[PDB]
Amino acid sequence: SQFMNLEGKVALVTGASRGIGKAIAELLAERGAKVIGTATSESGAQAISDYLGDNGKGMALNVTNPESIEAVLKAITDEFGGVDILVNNAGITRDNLLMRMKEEEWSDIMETNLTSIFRLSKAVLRGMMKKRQGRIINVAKAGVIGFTKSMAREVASRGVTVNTVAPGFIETDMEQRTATLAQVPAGRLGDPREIASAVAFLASPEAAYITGETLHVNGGMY
Amino acid sequence: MSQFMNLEGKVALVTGASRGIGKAIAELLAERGAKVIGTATSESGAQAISDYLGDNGKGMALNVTNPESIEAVLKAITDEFGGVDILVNNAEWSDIMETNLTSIFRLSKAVLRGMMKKRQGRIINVGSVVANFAAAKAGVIGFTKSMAREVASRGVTVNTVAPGFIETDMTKNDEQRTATLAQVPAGRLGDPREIASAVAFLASPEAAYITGETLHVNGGMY
Amino acid sequence: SQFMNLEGKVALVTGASRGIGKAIAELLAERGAKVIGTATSESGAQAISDYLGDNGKGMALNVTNPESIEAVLKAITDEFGGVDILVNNAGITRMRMKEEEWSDIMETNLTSIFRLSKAVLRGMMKKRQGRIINVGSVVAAKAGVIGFTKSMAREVASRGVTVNTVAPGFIETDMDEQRTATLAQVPAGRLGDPREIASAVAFLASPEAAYITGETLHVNGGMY
Amino acid sequence: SQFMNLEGKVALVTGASRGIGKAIAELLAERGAKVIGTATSESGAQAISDYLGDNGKGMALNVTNPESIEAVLKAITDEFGGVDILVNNAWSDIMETNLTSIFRLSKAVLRGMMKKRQGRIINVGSVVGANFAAAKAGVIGFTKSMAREVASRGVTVNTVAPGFIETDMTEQRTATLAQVPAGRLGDPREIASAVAFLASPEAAYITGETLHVNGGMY
Repeated sequence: SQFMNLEGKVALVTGASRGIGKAIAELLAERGAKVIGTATSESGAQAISDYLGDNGKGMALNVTNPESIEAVLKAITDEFGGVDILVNNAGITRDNLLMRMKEEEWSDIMETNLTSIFRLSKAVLRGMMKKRQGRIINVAKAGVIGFTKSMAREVASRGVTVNTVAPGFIETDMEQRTATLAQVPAGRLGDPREIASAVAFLASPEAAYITGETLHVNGGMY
Repeated sequence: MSQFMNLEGKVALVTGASRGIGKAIAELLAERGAKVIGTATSESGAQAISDYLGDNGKGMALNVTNPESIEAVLKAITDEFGGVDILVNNAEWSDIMETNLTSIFRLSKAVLRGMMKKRQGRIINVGSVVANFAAAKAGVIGFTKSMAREVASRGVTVNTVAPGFIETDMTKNDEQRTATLAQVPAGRLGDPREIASAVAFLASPEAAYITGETLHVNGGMY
Repeated sequence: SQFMNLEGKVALVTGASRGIGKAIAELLAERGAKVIGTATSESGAQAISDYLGDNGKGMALNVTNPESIEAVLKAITDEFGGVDILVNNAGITRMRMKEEEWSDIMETNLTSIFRLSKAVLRGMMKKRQGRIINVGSVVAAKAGVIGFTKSMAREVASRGVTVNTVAPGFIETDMDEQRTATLAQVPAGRLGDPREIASAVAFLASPEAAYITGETLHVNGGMY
Repeated sequence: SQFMNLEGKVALVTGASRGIGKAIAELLAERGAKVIGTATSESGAQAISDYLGDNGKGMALNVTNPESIEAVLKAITDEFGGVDILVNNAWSDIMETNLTSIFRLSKAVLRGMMKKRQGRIINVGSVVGANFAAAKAGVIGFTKSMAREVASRGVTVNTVAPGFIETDMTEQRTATLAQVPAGRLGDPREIASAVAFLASPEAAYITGETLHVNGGMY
């Protein structure tokens, strides 16, 4: 039906090889989007191509490298058209033990988690604003929420919305679980499909009047 | 049609459903398969709701300020349709406190015993459309978050949808219109269908891990 | 010195008989404010008068009652001048409960804030000078406090009045080894002291905080 | 009095030669801190020495250079003691480089503070006057991550986020002002007040926070 229909929309999903990212790309495809997901390797890309099938493809992308970003977007633009939906989900959620890390390892954690969001968002934004139509959904640092709301204010008048989905404890591959559960009023972990549901809602034409929002999907955790 | 955002088999009670935001909510819930009972203050209100719902539901007269009306309306619903699965509360200091805040609490409390026994329920409080406006919203939000914490573990979510400037009769002068619009980064009024979309998202099985949330549908306004 | 000096400022602190409220009132007085704290009873009021001494007094106030509010403010205005600083701290930190008990919890926790803030605001805005500081609960249902603060801040900013929230975490109040359970949630690894909530409030109440409004200042050991 | 008293505290304030940075260093000195401010040149350093007088001194520091950082800190440690308060003040390259200095300086002073169970790190965002959102987002992210990691050892890490402050950068004045609900620019002394509050013993239970000093702007 016409309800939450993404047919004719080109969606780029970063970090799409498993868990939350793969749920997002699959659901966006189920709702009619043409989906391009990314992984850090070619076998990651290929696996994304496998599960998307005719609904999209995978591409290898290093979020920290402006050359990779520029090439990946050219490839997308040539084959599919300008990006209409951008889901920034790439992140190395890798034991931030800041005090003990080397400066170059710390540069990489920041470029991957934060700077990449800015770079990707900036690159797709020109097209969306020219079109008067776009969705950027950021799924890293707590600076993400600030960046979302600042960018949302700036681009709202040109038909582009910018929103954050903030997950709680989601069941990924990563006992002492009962310890975690006690912090969640719903008393259970989230399913990655429930983050994807939120993202997909925000990506729809029906969410055109929601921008600058943080959608918490966390079992009541606040 | 599909299993996505499917409310088939769900009984929804929508208060204040005779026009605008309330009627958009009830219609969309019906489109997605819900059995919808909307309410108005009069029997001709009720009858007009019956008219537009058709086989997908009915209208009933309800005075939210009266515990006797509330108890009768729910008995009638329970007998004919089953227990309520989805409740949409849509409707100076005395006005705010007593009328709004108390009715919401009473209705929510009455449907909650069933939902918690079932381990399944949705309560969605819709704030009013943009002195005491900030106070009325503060109150609804405080009730949402307190009640969400208490019932989350028993499979019931409680959320607020906070509208900005939505196009209704009240908002329809030219000086004053263009004055309002300037405060909205999206540069246009909201459509009642967009408040309905948000409510229906929160009412779905897919939104099971969202509770205690305020979903602003306001073109970036706050 | 001239730094964080509240001399010549009339400060009304609700719920000032103990803990957070009394620390706020004492510190405001230390920094030169003329402080009126409130309790629900006259013996509450008298005890507040005792610990304030020459720096202020206690008055009986029921925050849920528009008559009590109007009387308490008249009494303050006549004797001290218009209120310059308002600390909304009153709150009963005590559900399938009866609906009238629930009405009371909301009127006392939230509606009172709106009523007191509104009452003192005419004077402050005429003066182009005022501080309203809402102190959130330490433990709920005050969650609307942050929204109200920000809406109200936007509206009155241009007339020289700031409106801010101080949001406490786990503070050591009157309040076993179920304590270690609480502590585990706090990255600083200890409870807050009521003097630390008071330090925050007094900062926000100073002339130096004139350009901060619409803020929530979390005093919670890193908790969120 | 004992209220907001920084006596016996050693404060390092980067970019301290003018505006916000100079207001921060002067206020910290007023409240009793022994203050070391920094500039990019030796004449910057000397001008900081001039206005601090007996309350501190200026040193030349290049924040982008690990050798300068290590030398400046040794010199400070030898003469004054470990740094108790650190105020980090004053497009892809600009963000990587500025964010990197903050991390390096903070990391260098942190070993001492955590051994002491006492420290304040206050990161001051740049003044509003696009990529600006990116630079702020980064400082805020670093603040909150680092704050979580060191909180248990008595150190707090906080951001002060200024709006439109009256400085040299700041007829289009009126254009800017319209965006500020308070209807006026901030004074650098008001950013300094905020920093000094966060640097006090009284703010020991505030960490991971962004304190906006912006006339209601957000």
